[PDB]
Amino acid sequence: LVDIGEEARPALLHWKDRFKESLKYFVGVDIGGTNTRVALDTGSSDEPYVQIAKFRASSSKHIVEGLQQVARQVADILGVPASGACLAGAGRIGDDGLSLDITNYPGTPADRTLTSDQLPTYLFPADATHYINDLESTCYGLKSLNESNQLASFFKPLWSTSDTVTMKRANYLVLAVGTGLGIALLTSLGRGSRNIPLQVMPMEFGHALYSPVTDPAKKDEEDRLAAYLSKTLYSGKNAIEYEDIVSGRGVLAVYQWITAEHKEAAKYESAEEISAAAFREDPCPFATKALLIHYRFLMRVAKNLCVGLQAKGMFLAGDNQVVNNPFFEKYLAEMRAEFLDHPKPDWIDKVELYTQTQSFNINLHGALYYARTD
Amino acid sequence: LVDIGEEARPALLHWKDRFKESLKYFVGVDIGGTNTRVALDTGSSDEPYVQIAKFRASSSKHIVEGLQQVARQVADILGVPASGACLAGAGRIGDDGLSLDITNYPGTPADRTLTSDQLPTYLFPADATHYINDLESTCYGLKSLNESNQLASFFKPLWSTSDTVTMKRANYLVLAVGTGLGIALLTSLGRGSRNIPLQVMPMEFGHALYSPVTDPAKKDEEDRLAAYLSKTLYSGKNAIEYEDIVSGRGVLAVYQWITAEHKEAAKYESAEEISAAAFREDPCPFATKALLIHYRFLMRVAKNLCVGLQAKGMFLAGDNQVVNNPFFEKYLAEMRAEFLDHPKPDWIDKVELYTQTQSFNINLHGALYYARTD
Ligand SMILES: OC[C@H]1O[C@@H](O)[C@H](O)[C@@H](O)[C@@H]1O
Ligand SMILES: OC[C@H]1O[C@@H](O)[C@H](O)[C@@H](O)[C@@H]1O
Ligand SMILES: OC[C@H]1O[C@@H](O)[C@H](O)[C@@H](O)[C@@H]1O
Ligand SMILES: OC[C@H]1O[C@@H](O)[C@H](O)[C@@H](O)[C@@H]1O
Repeated sequence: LVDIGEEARPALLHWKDRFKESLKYFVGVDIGGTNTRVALDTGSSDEPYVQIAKFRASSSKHIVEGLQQVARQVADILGVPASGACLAGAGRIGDDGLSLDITNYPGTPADRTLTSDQLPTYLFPADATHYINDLESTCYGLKSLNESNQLASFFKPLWSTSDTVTMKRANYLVLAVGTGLGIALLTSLGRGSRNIPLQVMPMEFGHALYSPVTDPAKKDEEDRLAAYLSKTLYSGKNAIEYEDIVSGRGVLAVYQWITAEHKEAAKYESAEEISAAAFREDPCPFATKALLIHYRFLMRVAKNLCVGLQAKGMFLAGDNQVVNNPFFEKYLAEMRAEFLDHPKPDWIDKVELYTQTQSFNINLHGALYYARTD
Repeated sequence: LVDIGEEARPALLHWKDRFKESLKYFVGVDIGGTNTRVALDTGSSDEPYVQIAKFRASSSKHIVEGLQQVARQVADILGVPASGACLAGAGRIGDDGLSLDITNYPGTPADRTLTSDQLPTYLFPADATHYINDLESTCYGLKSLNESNQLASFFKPLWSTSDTVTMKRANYLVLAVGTGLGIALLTSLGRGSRNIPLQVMPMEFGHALYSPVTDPAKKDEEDRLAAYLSKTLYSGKNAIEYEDIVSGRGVLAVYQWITAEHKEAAKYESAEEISAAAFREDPCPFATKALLIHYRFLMRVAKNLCVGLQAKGMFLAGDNQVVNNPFFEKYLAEMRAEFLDHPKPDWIDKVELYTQTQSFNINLHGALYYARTD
């Protein structure tokens, strides 16, 4: 059901030609919402890494069965087991890096959990395989791009005193929106003599409870929407998480609430469709409004984390952000107004904001970096 | 007007006669909410460190003038300048560790800011003096206590599968309430071969905007309190920060709001008075209600940070906590119910909770630890 592309084979064959008995390679896996991607990397930068598989998977069983097939196909080409491996995924990581609890999968906690118990040894060696979180891997991919001097080819500034994106020794939030709200922290700890290169801190602030607004022009609408989602999602028992709005499903729910009272309102069934409705030459204000509330709440969590974590900058990552940039930039004043809506605006009015400018699987990029520097 | 303690002069003379010319010592300063404390430390455990001064100060001028007087008195006794120094205070630290902006002092940011060049060289050597944040210093004091096997002498468990307080390779929140809401993270980054001993991450989440509750019995009263404090503090421009409730001034503001309609209610003028009346309960326990709301909001921000930062434990520190422990324990069930009032209680219902059991300037302890290990 899963097959290694005939486009990747010549590169892998070339690796044997070149490295002969000394061949060693690392495995990276990116478990996306819809597709899981596998790439191999020799670890010398004069040989580009090679994406070997992309297959649809939405359950631990699918993911693991696919990885088993890919492993058998690599065994018939490279003929030597991988020397290390890293898998990135949308969930919490066990203390030892040997498990991943995929937060928004259906099923029991057992159903959502990937371990290395069923991973094929050929690609995932016993003592050198680790799971990491997806925004955690985004941070490693940013570190890798920056060490290769290519970061500015993939990110541009929206708020900055400079026209090019550079990473300093400072705290940076990294955010991406898809099946969930992903947020991680690139952090510089220690001052002066104690300073350490940027470390990656995975986080789960997508699931923190939301913060309200008192701006009268918005309080009424948000109060009604929050009450409506608490009702429909939790039967009133809890307030919403940021992720209940800042996600694919949240975009759908906000739009449905916006159009709850209009039968003739264009029905859509995915954030992708609602976004496309907001991006077309004459968009319907319902779609426009849903996306604005979505992004308002992304700016709301970002503003509180920038205060709390003393971030100097923010990266908006993800291929969907590339698609959404014209809309986000068209309403950047609305974004910035929400971001500065805080009793201490001087604490954050210099925080920089960078956005991804071309599609690129930075999660896979981070997974390979992790595996080969481990 | 600022004198070195008489009890301390013989201890310093003992160092002079013992180490003579080779005398090497470090300086710790704790800028507390009322008093600033100075201690000297040889760095070797065979000499207990010596607290040499405690003086009242509430502005940068008082602090610097007091430190100048202390430096002169040390110079006359010891005749050797300090080899390193560390100052802890309630605010943001400059990137180089050479400044501190005390958040809740009045005036301009310059009025609030201490730098390292205002400091007398005798106790604060060039290239070996740093400011750190107060809750950052609490963490360094916890690490020191942990390394000296004394952690359980100052903290007891409230939520734990164990009866002795330990610090493992995991994330811990550290919290203390006074002039402000202080929170810091002891973090262990890296899984597997990448794990690093606990690092300290200062934070400013006391100034993040609050989260509401939907528990219907509490929502109405909280909405009125939040709306009233937003009108009062910010003329309704913004929602309140956690610190607007979780602080000394917060305790006062909540108690005044609660008793607005009660002309005969006791007119307490300090959070300390209110806290006292809260446990020795008045026949109409308005003070009990204000302190319950205060701690509820402390639990709410802790709840969201335990989710977001994946904390495994929490330390409630500070001399205020020692005094309020009987109240806090009496209402621990209310505390836990707020903490677990989240759509994902399984994520945090194993989080451990420790409280400080005796008064101890852990901040000063951490500053000395920072100075002698830098
Ligand atoms: O699954 C990861 C992503 O891969 C992309 O190629 C697909 O178009 C998306 O639907 C998917 O979310
Ligand atoms: O995929 C983005 C984020 O979604 C959240 O729901 C998960 O809990 C996170 O671990 C993940 O980083
Ligand atoms: O200033 C730090 C602390 O010093 C103690 O001696 C006082 O009891 C407190 O009121 C004060 O906050
Ligand atoms: O003192 C507790 C806390 O008060 C806050 O208002 C300050 O901004 C923090 O830096 C400090 O840690």
